[PDB]
Amino acid sequence: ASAKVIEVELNDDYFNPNVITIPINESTTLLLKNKGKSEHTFTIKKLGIDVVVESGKEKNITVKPKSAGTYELICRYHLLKGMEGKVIVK
Amino acid sequence: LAQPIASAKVIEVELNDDYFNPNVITIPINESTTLLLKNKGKSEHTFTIKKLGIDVVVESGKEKNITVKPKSAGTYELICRYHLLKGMEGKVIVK
Ligand SMILES: [Zn+2]
Ligand SMILES: [Zn+2]
Ligand SMILES: [Zn+2]
Ligand SMILES: [Zn+2]
Ligand SMILES: [Zn+2]
Repeated sequence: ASAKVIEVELNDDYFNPNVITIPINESTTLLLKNKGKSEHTFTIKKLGIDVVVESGKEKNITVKPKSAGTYELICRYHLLKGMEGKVIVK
Repeated sequence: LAQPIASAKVIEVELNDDYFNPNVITIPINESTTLLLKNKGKSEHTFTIKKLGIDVVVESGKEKNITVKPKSAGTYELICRYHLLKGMEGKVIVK
């Protein structure tokens, strides 16, 4: 099991990277860094993830997906401006 | 006590990406004013006046009414909680 923390930048108004891959049946720590001037969310509904991150702040979350597939990542505030991504569990 | 339906005056406030229009509104103390909040932007926004205990979230392309009856004169900060740092703020003057 990797000690690697997966880092995701939230900026105005996009995720970087906008595709991430995490291992099935393992705990992965994600470091969510909001480098933008707006509040953003990191939301993966089908994985039960919904995190709000203040501008200039970061949060760690731990995810342990049990089903392989490609899951929708969105920011709830900016979905219509293209702030979405794909989270691949394999 | 009875009055006709929708007697309170209505002030429209536009929420767009990322500003309020108008960004200064004046409302009478100890009277009810209705605020019609219209989100004309592509982002979710809030209409938040912390010192008046107001916090309304409006989804893109939607609208919401809120009626307020402030008890103290002053100038209150209006913000969008998501975009305050992008300049999305205003002033609510109660007099
Ligand atoms: Zn966002
Ligand atoms: Zn998608
Ligand atoms: Zn925004
Ligand atoms: Zn806003
Ligand atoms: Zn101000």
